[PDB]
Amino acid sequence: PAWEIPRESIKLVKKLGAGQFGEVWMGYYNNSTKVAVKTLKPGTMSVQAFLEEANLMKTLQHDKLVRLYAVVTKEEPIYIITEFMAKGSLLDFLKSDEGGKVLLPKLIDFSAQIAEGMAYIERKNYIHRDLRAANVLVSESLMCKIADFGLARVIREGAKFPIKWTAPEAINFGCFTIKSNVWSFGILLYEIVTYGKIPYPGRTNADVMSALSQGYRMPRMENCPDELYDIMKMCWKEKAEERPTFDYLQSVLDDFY
Ligand SMILES: Nc1ncnc2c1ncn2[C@@H]1O[C@H](COP(=O)(O)OP(=O)(O)NP(=O)(O)O)[C@@H](O)[C@H]1O
Repeated sequence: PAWEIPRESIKLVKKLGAGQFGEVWMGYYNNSTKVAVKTLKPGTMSVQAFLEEANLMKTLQHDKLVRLYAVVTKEEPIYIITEFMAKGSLLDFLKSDEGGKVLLPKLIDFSAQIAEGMAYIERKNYIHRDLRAANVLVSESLMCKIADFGLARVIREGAKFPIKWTAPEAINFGCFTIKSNVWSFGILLYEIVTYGKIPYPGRTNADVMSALSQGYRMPRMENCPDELYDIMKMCWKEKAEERPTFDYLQSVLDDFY
């Protein structure tokens, strides 16, 4: 398309992450613009499967969603070039010394920002399926954007749904809808309020999907206001239909203060 750029017009500077499917690098699109470069380790994923994430992003363009800038697909090492987010994932940020110092007001902000990005995704008739703090990125101005549309569909090779973030009807019946993303959002609120703690501490994945089939919900966590817990408990309603829309969450969270 007009998304292709020559390999020469990007310089990779610092390595950010590893993984089985390739690497992520900080870089520059012809010197001028700071970018993130996702690298495919040839042989691992299919090239078509690796680019499905990019193909998806071509359609998904909103401020609270990491934007795609371009791709390099003509030559063996395939690149996905996206907007650089200075503070990394929300998970890592929340756990850093700096993030440990961010008070509850700005946590509700982060949370409301993601609800905004998700409200676009549901308005666009899409599902994300992989919504969690590790898949949300933070800019220098402390803006949150949704990332990682590897599992996002218009309503898989590699690819593992996040069991501990996935709605019970999605696990047990394979029923992924925007309402299952609302479930995931509730867990993402848990991650925010606890500064990046793992869901269901000390519970294996199997324990969790068994516990959920018995109506387990995480009890009110320390340093979480009734009102914020009621938002979580709203996302964790058994019947998917009875869970609120993202447009509602963005409203209720935004006026939280
Ligand atoms: N746009 C970006 N700006 C800055 N850092 C990023 C960006 N995208 C990814 N990273 C970092 O690179 C790492 C991997 O990113 P991610 O998009 O999760 O790749 P992945 O292979 O899909 N998932 P994982 O294997 O769990 O890291 C994370 O630790 C992020 O901190």
